[PDB]
Amino acid sequence: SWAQSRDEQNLLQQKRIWESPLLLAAKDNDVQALNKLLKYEDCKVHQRGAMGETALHIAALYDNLEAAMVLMEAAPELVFEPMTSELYEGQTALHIAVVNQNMNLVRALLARRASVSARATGTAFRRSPCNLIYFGEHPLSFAACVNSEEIVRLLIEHGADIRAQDSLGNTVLHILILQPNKTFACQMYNLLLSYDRHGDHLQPLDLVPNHQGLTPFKLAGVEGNTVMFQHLMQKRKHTQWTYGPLTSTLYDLTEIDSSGDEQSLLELIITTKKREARQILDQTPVKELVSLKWKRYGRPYFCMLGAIYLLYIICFTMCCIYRPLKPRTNNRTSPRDNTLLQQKLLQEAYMTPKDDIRLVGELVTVIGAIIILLVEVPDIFRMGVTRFFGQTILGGPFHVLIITYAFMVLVTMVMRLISASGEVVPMSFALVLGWCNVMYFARGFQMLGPFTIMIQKMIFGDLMRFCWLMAVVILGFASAFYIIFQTEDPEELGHFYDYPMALFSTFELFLTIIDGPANYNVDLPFMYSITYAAFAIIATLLMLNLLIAMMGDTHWRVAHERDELWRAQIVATTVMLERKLPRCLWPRSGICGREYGLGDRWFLRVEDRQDL
Amino acid sequence: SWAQSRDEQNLLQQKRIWESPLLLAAKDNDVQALNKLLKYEDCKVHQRGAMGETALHIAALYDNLEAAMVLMEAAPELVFEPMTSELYEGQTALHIAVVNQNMNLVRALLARRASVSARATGTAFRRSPCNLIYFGEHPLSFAACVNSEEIVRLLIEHGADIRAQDSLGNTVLHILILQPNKTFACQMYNLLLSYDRHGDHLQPLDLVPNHQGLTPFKLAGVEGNTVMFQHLMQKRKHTQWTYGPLTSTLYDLTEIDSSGDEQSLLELIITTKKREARQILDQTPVKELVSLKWKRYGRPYFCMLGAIYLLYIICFTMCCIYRPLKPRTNNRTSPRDNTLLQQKLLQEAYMTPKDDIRLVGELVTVIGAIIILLVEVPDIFRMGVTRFFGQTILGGPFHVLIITYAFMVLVTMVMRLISASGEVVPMSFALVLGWCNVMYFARGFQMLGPFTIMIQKMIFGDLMRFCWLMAVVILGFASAFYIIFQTEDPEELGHFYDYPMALFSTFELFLTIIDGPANYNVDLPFMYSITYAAFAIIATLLMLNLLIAMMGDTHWRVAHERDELWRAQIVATTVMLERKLPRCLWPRSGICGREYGLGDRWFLRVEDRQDL
Ligand SMILES: O=c1ccc(CN2CCN([C@H]3CC[C@@](O)(c4cccc(C(F)(F)F)c4)CC3)CC2)c[nH]1
Ligand SMILES: O=c1ccc(CN2CCN([C@H]3CC[C@@](O)(c4cccc(C(F)(F)F)c4)CC3)CC2)c[nH]1
Ligand SMILES: O=c1ccc(CN2CCN([C@H]3CC[C@@](O)(c4cccc(C(F)(F)F)c4)CC3)CC2)c[nH]1
Ligand SMILES: [Ca+2]
Repeated sequence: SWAQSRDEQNLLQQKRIWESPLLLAAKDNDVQALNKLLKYEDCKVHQRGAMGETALHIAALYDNLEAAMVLMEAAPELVFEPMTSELYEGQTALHIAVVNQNMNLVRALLARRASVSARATGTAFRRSPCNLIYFGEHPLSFAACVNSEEIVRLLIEHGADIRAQDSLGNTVLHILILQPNKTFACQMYNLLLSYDRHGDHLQPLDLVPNHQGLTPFKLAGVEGNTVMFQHLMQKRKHTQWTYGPLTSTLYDLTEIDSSGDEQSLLELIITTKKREARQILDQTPVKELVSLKWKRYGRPYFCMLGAIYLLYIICFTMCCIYRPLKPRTNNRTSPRDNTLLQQKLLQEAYMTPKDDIRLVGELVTVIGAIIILLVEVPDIFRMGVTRFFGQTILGGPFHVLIITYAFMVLVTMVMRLISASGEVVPMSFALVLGWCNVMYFARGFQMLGPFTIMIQKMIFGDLMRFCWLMAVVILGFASAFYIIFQTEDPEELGHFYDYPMALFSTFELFLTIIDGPANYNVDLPFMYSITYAAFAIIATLLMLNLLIAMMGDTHWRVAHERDELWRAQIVATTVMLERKLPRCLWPRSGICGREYGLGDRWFLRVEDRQDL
Repeated sequence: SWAQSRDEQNLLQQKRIWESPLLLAAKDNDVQALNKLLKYEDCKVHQRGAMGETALHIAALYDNLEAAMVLMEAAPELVFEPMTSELYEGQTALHIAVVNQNMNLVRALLARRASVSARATGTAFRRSPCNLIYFGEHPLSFAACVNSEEIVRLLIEHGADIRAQDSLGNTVLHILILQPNKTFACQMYNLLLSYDRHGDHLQPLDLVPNHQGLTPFKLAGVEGNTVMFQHLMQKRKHTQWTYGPLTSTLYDLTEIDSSGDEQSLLELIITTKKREARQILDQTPVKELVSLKWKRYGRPYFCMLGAIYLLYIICFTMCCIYRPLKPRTNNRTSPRDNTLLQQKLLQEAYMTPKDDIRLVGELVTVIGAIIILLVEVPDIFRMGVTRFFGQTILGGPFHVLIITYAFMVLVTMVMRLISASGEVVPMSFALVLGWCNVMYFARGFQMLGPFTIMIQKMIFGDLMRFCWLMAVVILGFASAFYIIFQTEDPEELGHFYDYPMALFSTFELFLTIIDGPANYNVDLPFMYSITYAAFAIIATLLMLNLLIAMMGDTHWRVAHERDELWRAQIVATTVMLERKLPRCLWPRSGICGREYGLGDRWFLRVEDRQDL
């Protein structure tokens, strides 16, 4: 958060140029002074600017062709001297004129034995939202981003190497994927692949990995580059037989499927959270693969885990409602009419000839709680500890919720074995978080799927937009009613005797789920009737109806994210089950190879009407 | 509200022209009669019209070129005689033909030694919504508004002065800012500045103030002239270094910032209430200045005042709920079962070894109530007494609400020191208006900011559209139920015994926050069951559901004013805090001068991708 140090360096650049006389003469076409300043005075050859540059840079930066040519004749050594500051490090004079994208200077600058393999690092060239650009490092890539393809044929002639990575790791092909000018950068991608004379007996320049470990085809998948993803597909598929308006292709599918030992394409589209990245699930190779792996091979394995889970909690609620109880002995009721306990649960009463079935009842549900923690907790020691806060948009808060369920059921084993007294406090949390976690199996069924991803967008966002302003009005008005019934016997209107209940009975009246305090035999204090009518004119006629105004306004301008988030949620179920189920189940989708003269990669086909 | 006197004068103008024969001959091209009427008769040279005009005016008003030329030859003195009425005062014959915007008369009228410095005052030329025009006063400005630029080069040749103000104070440059024809009046603004040969060793004709104290650049800011605000910015900025698609400018910022001793641009955009004026907060110099002064330097100073205020009311509610009480002695209960008081608060009981902490409790909250009135009440003796009713749309009703809070807490000091009896009546107002005034700190946080400016648009407007028709149905039906339970013992159905409660129990049933009167052991009067079912068919199924129909219809057609009013509300917090905080805090945003050869004004920079 110190961009002011970057803002200081730019404004220091002018004042240094205003100081020296020939840098002003390099800023403009003051070529009359360039004949004088080098012939008459001395030693003004190697002084630097504010960010450590030469007069050759400044004439290159403000595209002054006439002044740059005289300075090269004066001392043909300034091309070898790069910039030296920490923002612009190593950036030579060739790099400046190529970004200006229309120069005949590069034919005159490379004529004086200029270098093409200069290392242009620095902090204004690495990928970050602080910069507005990402040009890579090499001048081959500098021409590749501004789309001056006349320069590229002239720069590749003098020894420019294609396969050149950088300090971040990506190649020249990867820079073309990451541009906002998507439309006619695709026409340049045909050129950079075409200047590949030999494959160097290794990977043929389209499969090179970076340090972050991606191919250029996969990198189109993560950043959501839709239009470039189509032209990359054109090398993979090949048509088989055309028959009038009916045609039939055969997609390659060696890289868009999870068959492997490491990352795939369907793994990374779910893992990223870019809004544009989840539109590749609508194009023709990916949609056919995910729907063939879900109408079969995925859905009866999803409802087999459906019915096993529903027969877990029903064998748990039946274990819950039969708690071992007795009458309340040896603790006879000391306060009068203010305690109403009469059970005081058992501790050593699993020796009874009915209770042997309930011993099975805990033994079933506590074996499953071991299996829950041994199927999710080993996914945050192999994976990072922030991925539970990382997949939270798509399929995330249920993985928080199932961990907390099994941690509560293990508490009630600890307390009952040690014979504790307070017992229903975790066991009531272990029965809401059970039955509200069968909510997770609503993403499978359509007509129940855009109604779970809607309420996830609503319990965050809009209701947290309201629960503050709900807990600001009621937190005050409860303190207004608790003053006003200090002068009142709680035998009538017992809604306010303790401030811990007055804060409750205001919240329970704010939603109109109590009637409202009225006795009608005795009178009321006079200030009550005014400040309660000011509550109703806020609570039931302004503040609560403004939910339905916001529920009805949100629910149609996320009605297109709704039906798309369900499609991305069906894939996070698809990739997760294939990774955890073994290999006898889930045969790999598609027809295999090494039988029909194709190779070892396994294919898929799709056919469609051309529509003429 | 007497436009009929203005309507009378226009219709009197025709009948006077119908009377005299040569004014009809001036109304048309009756030039045959003009050869006769001046040669044959006498003395018809100086008679006036209804609004005091000559025959030269009438031939100029209906653009009759032939009749105007003969009348100038007859007596070359009529050009010096202006109009003389109270509507059209001093308006000479040159002024009429210039408004018609296409005349060669002005070359023939200025040929006879016409004056250019005529003072055209009057009540139809000053800026008001009664007029439909605002032309200024000088004929240089008359040509400047109708955009006849061929006249302007011909009128400036004969001695027209540019720097000429009027009775309101504004200049010729200011008239071009206030036109509805915004698009190609900008192309005329280049001409009027270009005829400035010398700067007169003073301000160079672009910084002149009026009597209301504005520059032409600021006057574009107040009236919301968006397209003219762009071309005015073009003289202030100057580019620094262009680098491919990345460019980097340096805005001037000596006039769009509150650094001074008086008004600035950001002061006046909030103060005006013009709907178009709050769109200048989206253009590139103003948005970058307000967001840099809010991500830093403004937001932790806004939440430092956040947490200090929340630890004020919690140290006040804790002071509230511990009121000094006792049992109700010496006033034993005289009415039976109709009074239920048993406390009767203390008056001289701050001498007790627990109560010394609560003496700190009042002493904290009553020092702050002095500080509230000594930080807001001196903003309506220096400023006007109508600005609390003047900033009410943007950041206004909270400044009403914080004054009323501190005035109520000072009441409960007066009553407790004088040992009064009625005590909870202002102290309950001092606890709703406390906790509902921490609502004011919801404009700072996004996702809580379009939900406070929404409810301000709703407690006014739509709920005052409904609270009348709510208090017309219930005011009658309560009088219908209070008749019908005159014949009823209040021991059962005690919802109606006094008309002050029947008016309450109808309002509390109109929102369905009581059940509804039913006993079901004894019967009811028969007319009750009909006229109460006619209440429910209005109160819960027609009249109250029509809120949600209006809440759901308002909340999407102010959904663009919603997210814009929040941006203007963040600026009224920004300008206000910088004006009241001292100078060691809030350093002025941007890089300073007198170090880099620029001057003494302090600059800002911004850079953006050109997008080619
Ligand atoms: O004392 C209590 C009683 C009940 C609780 C229950 N929690 C835990 C779970 N959440 C509820 C709310 C709605 C629920 O469908 C849900 C949770 C998370 C995500 C979703 C989603 F919308 F994504 F499906 C739904 C379950 C129970 C919130 C309160 C806590 N503490
Ligand atoms: O090109 C266009 C674009 C937009 C349009 C008009 N919209 C905008 C309004 N929409 C909906 C918005 C919400 C709406 O259900 C609703 C109104 C009031 C109350 C509710 C409820 F209370 F039920 F939530 C819903 C009406 C129209 C329909 C299309 C026409 N033509
Ligand atoms: O006896 C009583 C008891 C309580 C009251 C409360 N008033 C005073 C303050 N306003 C309420 C309504 C909603 C509230 O957020 C608000 C007020 C003003 C402006 C806004 C805004 F929308 F601008 F934030 C909100 C505060 C309490 C109206 C009624 C009056 N009289
Ligand atoms: Ca109800």
